Formats: sequence, C-alpha cells, structure tokens
Amino acid sequence: KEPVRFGWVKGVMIRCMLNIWGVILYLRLPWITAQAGIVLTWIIILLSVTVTSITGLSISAISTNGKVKSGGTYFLISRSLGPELGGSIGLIFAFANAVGVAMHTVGFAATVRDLLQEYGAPIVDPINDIRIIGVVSVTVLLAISLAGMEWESKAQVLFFLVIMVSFANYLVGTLIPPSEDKASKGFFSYRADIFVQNLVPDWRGPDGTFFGMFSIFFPSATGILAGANISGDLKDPAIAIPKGTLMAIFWTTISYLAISATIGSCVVRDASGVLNDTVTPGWGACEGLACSYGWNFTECTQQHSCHYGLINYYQTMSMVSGFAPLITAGIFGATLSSALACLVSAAKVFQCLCEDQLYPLIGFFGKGYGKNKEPVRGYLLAYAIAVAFIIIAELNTIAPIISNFFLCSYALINFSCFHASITNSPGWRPSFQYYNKWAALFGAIISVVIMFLLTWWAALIAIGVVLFLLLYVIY
Amino acid sequence: KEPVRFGWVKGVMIRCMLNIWGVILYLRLPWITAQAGIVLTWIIILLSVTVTSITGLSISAISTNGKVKSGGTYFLISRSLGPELGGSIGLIFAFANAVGVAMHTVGFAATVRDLLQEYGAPIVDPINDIRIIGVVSVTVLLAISLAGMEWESKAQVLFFLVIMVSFANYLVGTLIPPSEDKASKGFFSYRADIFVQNLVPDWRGPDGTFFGMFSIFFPSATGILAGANISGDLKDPAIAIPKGTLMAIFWTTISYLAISATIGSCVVRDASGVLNDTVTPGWGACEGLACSYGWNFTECTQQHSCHYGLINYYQTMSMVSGFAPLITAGIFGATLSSALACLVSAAKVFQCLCEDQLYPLIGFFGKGYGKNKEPVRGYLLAYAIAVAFIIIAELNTIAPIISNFFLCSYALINFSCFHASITNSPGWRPSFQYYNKWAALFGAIISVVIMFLLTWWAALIAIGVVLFLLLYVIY
Ligand SMILES: CN1[C@@H](CSCC(F)(F)F)Nc2cc(Cl)c(S(N)(=O)=O)cc2S1(=O)=O
Ligand SMILES: CN1[C@@H](CSCC(F)(F)F)Nc2cc(Cl)c(S(N)(=O)=O)cc2S1(=O)=O
Ligand code: NA
Ligand code: NA
Repeated sequence: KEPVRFGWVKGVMIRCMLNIWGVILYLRLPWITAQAGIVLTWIIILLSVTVTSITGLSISAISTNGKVKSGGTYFLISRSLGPELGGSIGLIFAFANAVGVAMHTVGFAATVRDLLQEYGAPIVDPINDIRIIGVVSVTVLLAISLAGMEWESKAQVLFFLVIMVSFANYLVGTLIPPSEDKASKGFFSYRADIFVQNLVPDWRGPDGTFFGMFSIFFPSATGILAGANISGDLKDPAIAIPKGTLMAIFWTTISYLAISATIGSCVVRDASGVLNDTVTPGWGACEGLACSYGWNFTECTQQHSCHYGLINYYQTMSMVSGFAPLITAGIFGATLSSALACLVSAAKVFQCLCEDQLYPLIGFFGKGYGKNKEPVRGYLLAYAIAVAFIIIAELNTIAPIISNFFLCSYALINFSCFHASITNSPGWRPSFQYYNKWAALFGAIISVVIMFLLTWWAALIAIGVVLFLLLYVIY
Repeated sequence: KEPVRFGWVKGVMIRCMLNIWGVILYLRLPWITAQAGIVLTWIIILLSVTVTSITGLSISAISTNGKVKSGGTYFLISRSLGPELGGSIGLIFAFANAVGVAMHTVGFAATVRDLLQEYGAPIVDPINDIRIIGVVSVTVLLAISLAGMEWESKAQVLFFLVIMVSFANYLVGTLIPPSEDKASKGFFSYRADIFVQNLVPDWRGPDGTFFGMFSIFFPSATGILAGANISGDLKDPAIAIPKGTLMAIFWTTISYLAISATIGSCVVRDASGVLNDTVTPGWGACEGLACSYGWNFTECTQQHSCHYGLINYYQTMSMVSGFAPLITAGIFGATLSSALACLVSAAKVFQCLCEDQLYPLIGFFGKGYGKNKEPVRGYLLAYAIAVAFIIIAELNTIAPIISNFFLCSYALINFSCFHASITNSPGWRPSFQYYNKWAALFGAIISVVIMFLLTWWAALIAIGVVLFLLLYVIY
C-alpha cells in the first residue's frame, strides 16, 4: 500500500488560503475600513502582503532546490548558518504553531459560548465554558487528524465550502434594498454618496491610529507556510508549492480588498438602531448623510453615545448579510481550519526534529514506535502544549511573543536564502525564475524592523529565548 | 632615550576619576536629589555603579593575563569571538570616543559663552560662539596632547587640583551661617528638619520619574576605561590597572553620595529669591518648613511660579559655595579633562587599528610616517571627527546613539570574558582573585537590557551599524 499524495489545489492552495483566513475577515476588517477609510486600508493591505510575497518567493525558491521531507522548513537555515540555529528556529517554529492551535481553539470556544449564552442556560461558570469547549474541540481535532490525512483533507474541503457559502451570503445580502431594521442600523444599499464620504480617515479612540490598524491587521495575513510544511506529502513539490502559495496569497488579497471596498460603500459610520429616527416633515433641519434617505442620527452624532454603524458595531457584517447564521458558520469554518492547519504543521516539525541527528536536543521523547505512517510522537507533543495553553484561556498578553516567534523564522529564512546566494554555497542552485537575492535581503531586514516596531519587549523576549537555546546547545 | 612610564596614581587613578567626573556633578545631581530624595538617589547611584564595578572586574581580569599595547582593549573580543567583531567593536569604540570629545568641548564652550554674555559684548552670533570657541579649544587640546604625554599628565594633575579646590570651596561654604541673600534663595545651614523632609520623593514635571532620573545619571558614571587604554604606557599594568580602576570607582561613588546627602540637608526645595519674604508678626499664619527660620514662601508654593530652591534652580551648588567663581573653575576642569581623556583614548585605539594585520579595513590611512613616538595618524583622525561634530554643535539628538556605542563594548567585553572562561580557551589564565564567570555573564546581560531600556531605536541603530560593518568585512 503506497502512501497518499495530494495535488496542488488540495495540497497547497486550499490549505494556505484556509490558514490565512481567520476572524479578522469577519469581526475587525469592517471596523478598520471605518477608522482609516478605503484607500488607506488598501495601503495597509498592500503593505502587509508585500512582506509575505517576498517570503513566498524565498519559500518557492527553497522548494525548487530538491526534495525535502515534511517539516524540514528549517533545513536551509541549518544548512546555511549551522545546525544550532537551524534546530533552535525549528523548535521555536514548532512551539509557536502549537500555541497558535490554542489561540484559535479559544476563539472558536468563545463564539460557541456567546451562541449558548443567548439561546439557553449555560454551565455555572462563565469562563470555564471556554475551557471545557476548548478541550473537547481540540480532542476532536486530534482524533480526525490522527485518523489519517485523507480525513483531514476532507475536513479542510468542508471548511472551504462553508467559507464560500458565507461569502455568497454576504454578497447577495448587500444587493437587496434595505428594510426598516437594517436601514435603522445604518445599512443602505450601494450608494455613490457613501463611497465618497468613506474614502478618508476618521480616527477615534486610543487605538485609532494608522499604526494601531497595522498592528491589528498584519499578524493575520501571515500563515503562508501551511502548504510548504507538508511538502513530502505532495505529488511534486517543485511545481505545486510556488503556484499554490502565490495563488493563495493573490486570492486572499483580492478578497480582502473587495470586502473592504464593498462594506465601505453601503454602511455609514454612525447609526442609532431605533426605528423612530425617520424624517419628520417640519423638524427644522437635520445633519448627517442619511437625511436624504429618510433617517435622523443627529442626537447620536452630537452625543457620541449609540452602538450601531460601521465604526461602533463589530457585528455589522453579520447584519448586512441575507441570512445571519451562515456568517457564524463561516466563523466556525475559519477558526477550526486554522487550528487544524497549525496542529498538522506543529506535529510534522516536531517529528522532523525528533529524527534529526544534527540536533539531538529533544530526540529522547520517543519510546513507543507509533509506526502507523503518522507523527504520533509529534502529535502528542503538540496536543499537550495546546491543552496546557487552553487551560490558561487568557492568551492576549502572550500573543505578541508568539507572533514574534513567527517573525524570527521569517527573518532567518530570508537571510538564509540571501547568505546562500551571495556566498555561492556548494549545492544551492534554485531554479525558480522570480527569485533575487536583494529582495530576500530586504525581506529579512523588514521582518526584524517590524518585529521591534510592534512591541520591543516581546521582541527582546523572543530573541532571548532563541539565544538561550542556541548557547545552551553550544555549551 | 627610553619612553616615559607612569605609576598607578598618575596613570590610572587620576585619569579614571577625571573621566568619570563631568558636569552632572555640578549641574544636575542636586536636582536629582530633589526629585527623588536622598535614599532613592542613593539607590540610583548604587545601581549605576554595580554595572561599572562588574565591568571593572572584567577589565582587571583582562589586565592580569599578559602585556597589551595601548589601545588593545578589543583584543580579547577579537581573540574570543573572531577578528571581525573585534575590529568592528574597536572601530566603533574609537569613533564614540572621538564624538565624546566634541560633546565635552561643546559643553565647555557653552559655559564660556554664558560667562561672556554676562560680562561684556559677544560676537554677532549667539550660536557661532559655541563653534569658534569649540574649534579653538579642541585645537589647543590637540597641541598639548601632540607635544608629548608628560605635558598631558601635567595638565591632568592641574585639572585634578582645580576640582579638589572646588570641592573644598563648596564644603566650607555649607558651614557658614546663612546671609540674607542665601537664606532668601533657600539655603539654610545643616538642619535636622530639612534632612527628614528631603528623604522622600517629590516628583514634578514630565521627566520627574525614577526612570528619568536613571536615564539622566547613568551615562555619566561610565568612563572607567581611561586608565586601561594606555596600558602600554604604565610601569606594570597587572597591578596598576586593577587597583587604580577600583579605587577610582570607589572614591567617585563616595563623592557622589556625600554631595547629595549634604546638599539635601541644607536647601529646601522651594524659595522665592526676593528679600522681603521674612516673617511679619501678625501675618496670620504661614505654611512651609522655612517659617520657623523666618521666611515665607507661601505665594510661590501655591502658585508654583518662582525660580529658586533645590528643585527649581540648576545653579544652587554655585550659590551655596563660599566663592562662586571657583565652582566655574571646577566646571572648566571637569569638562576639559574628559575631553582630553577621550581624545587620547580615541587616538590610541585608532593607532592600534591602523596597525592590525587581522583587521585591514582602515590600515590605508597612513602615508606620512609621523615617527615621533606618538599616534600622529590616530590623532589627526580623531581631531577631524571631533571638529566635524563640533561644527554641527547640536548633539543632544545624537547622544543616545553614541551612548549605546559604549554599552555595546561593555556587553561584548563581559561576554568575551565569560565565553573564554567557560570554553577553557587555550591561553586565558587570568590571575585576578575577584573574578568569576557568572558575574561577567550578568554584566553582559544587564548592559544589553539597559541599552534597549534607555531608547530602543537608538539601540537598533547601534546594533545595525555593528552588523553592517561585520557583514561588509565578511563579504
Ligand atoms: C494567524 N497566524 C499568525 C500568528 S497570529 C496569532 C498569534 F499566534 F500571533 F497569537 N502567524 C502564522 C505564521 C505561520 Cl508561518 C503559520 S504556518 N501554519 O504556516 O506555519 C501560522 C501562523 S498563525 O496561524 O499562528
Ligand atoms: C561620559 N562618557 C560616557 C558617554 S556620555 C556622553 C555621550 F557620549 F553619551 F554623548 N561613556 C564613556 C565610556 C567610556 Cl569607556 C569612556 S573611555 N575614555 O574610558 O573609554 C568615555 C566615556 S564618555 O566620557 O564619553
Ligand atoms: Na482559517
Ligand atoms: Na572630567
């Protein structure tokens, strides 16, 4: 019985798009489109995908240099800068993936808890819901992923169709002439007067700054290494990984642009929500854009004390849509898919690190064979860390450190491509057309600049952990 | 004719105390003693001298390992971590010393300009005074230092006696019962009631924070490598450098403690300066500590709008003193001595780098022999940079970068001592008693933590310059 291999659509493209897409697409992008306007949000998106396209070109070059087993993303780091950084960056990549599993399972459990709190009775605790649901969900994900990889691929296809159904739902919803309940909350159909007004920024609050929007959005656009972490499970990686990875980046970027430019042309930033703010003939005069449509939000705007509209309501995308439960289904398929992708990625990197003769730090973890063609000893190690960080359940002070563990890998991958190309390393002959050393160097510099520019003490902790591991291995 | 050698008093101790002592001793320490109180200022001082004592122990260990020529402070960095960091850290040490020459000559020229603006007519420009005076002063310093090193040593002894005379002046001044002019500005003799009141903090203003006081004070306590940069000009460095360096640190620390604890027991933080704030019998009641001595500063304290007292007047030390011109003489001897020490240090490191066969980057600078036993080609290179940065004359936005160039050297010296001691390097047998690897490691970590904690973008620029030099040498 031969093992199973995947094509470039179900092996690289679907996985990369599903790992890129998260809950920012549903819960924060329409709000970023309000704080910053349409054109400046487009600039945010295009500045964020510039780093990931350069990293994608370095990854595509690495893939056209030979055959690499699954989880060997750090082999060029260890081959170009020594096996003590390579193993340490591999061990920190695999740990960040396992903590990302917990950060996505917590996000799924929060949605389920909010869903339960509205329909019926919860359990006695408000925050132990997030713990029980998180543990049961990660155990179900572990079961499906440990039952083979065809089942994991079928689950990923299910999540992809759920997300496409949510997109079609929202797009049909924006085309229906408004009802009273929608129009009172700020939704008007595609209008020429709302497109123009929403093009320019309107900053409000403590985080209402261009750098704050960049900080919220940038970490969500990463996730382009999901198809390259299973390179040994593909029919032919040297054609699959470049094409799939770059098509995934292109199409997620187009979806991000279309959603912002269409939400910004339908919903005004301020609305009351109550049904008796229609025009009263002879009410002197009213101020606001919606007056010409028949609504009066003057009291809100003057007092700044109502909770609807594009800039006040985080759930505006769910109400523009034709049927609201399908957006919740999309959120489920967007968080579970990323948790599953991160779990598979962490398991395979851990399994590659446990069988590394040049990095013998953690090779002692295996006692039972677990020879069922699956990384059982990398699955249990990822599951243990994921459950431990789910029990904590408060992960918003740990997210910067985990997100800098991912930019250290980006910096070292790009610099290893540059260092191997300028030194004429003996055995580095990439055949990808659109690769160039100076682009890789720029990516390596920008990754570290962004690392320190997001939060400097988290960057210090990340580099300190890398250094402690590297020096403990040497001594 | 043999060359001249110096003992441990005139070669290490005087030079180190004169480079440590600057203008913070005269113009900012009495104000730090007001913002933070006596005990918390003592904590500031003892936390700052903890880093420099550990670095002094590493330097003393380096000095008891053989004979090193003058300027070879980076030889252990290059011997323990490769000749591409050693030369780069040497080249950045020598450049920071030459910029420090300009930062001290500008401080001398500012004092002379203020002195001239009060007595007579200046030249037509207010800021070109600082340029003409700076250039002429650095040329005179270059002349005396290029005329041999006995003359430089005699100038240093002159500066030391001037500083001691200023200290005796101030200490006699604090013991004289107050006059009307002094008592009106806030000076009362040693009182028990003012010691107690001044022990606890009183924060005011934007920089009135413990971290702000630390930021102002810490960079001034460094300067402990002035006696180790001329190690090849001493009778026997292996006994001279440890004893002199540690005695210098000890005595400058004791002077810093005594000045703060005696200025804090004499001057109240708020005073008016005008002579008719004495007690009027029957003026209801007055609020403040000085009332029991016969003065009334209620209007000031309520309105926060007068310019005398320990926390408002930067020149309080000059008015407590018996004769005021001697404090200005002390300021002259405190800035010129540091400029001369930095110029000699930069010249000798540049001359050691120009004769290095393992770091051939700048060995091309020498055409004329200049064989008069003096680093002529390291003197002219230091003089050119000093004059170029004096012409700019605005150096308070460059000081953080230059001050991080000095903490990078501290971090790499300490880490090179640790790395050589744990690896059992072949030829590293220090015979200093009070050396220990873990103290050196702690010093190396604390230096980088402080580097990033003072100002993170300046630390990024410093590490980026080091990295650019290191990588340009490798490729
Ligand atoms: C959305 N993710 C962000 C981190 S944001 C949440 C945080 F972890 F920061 F808390 N970065 C990456 C990067 C990669 Cl490369 C991969 S992956 N599976 O391709 O290797 C996965 C992720 S992610 O899914 O965790
Ligand atoms: C008072 N100085 C501070 C820097 S504060 C002013 C700034 F430069 F930051 F702008 N640090 C050092 C360190 C050393 Cl080691 C030496 S020296 N001659 O021993 O090598 C001299 C100096 S300093 O005199 O420049
Ligand atoms: Na997803
Ligand atoms: Na001095």
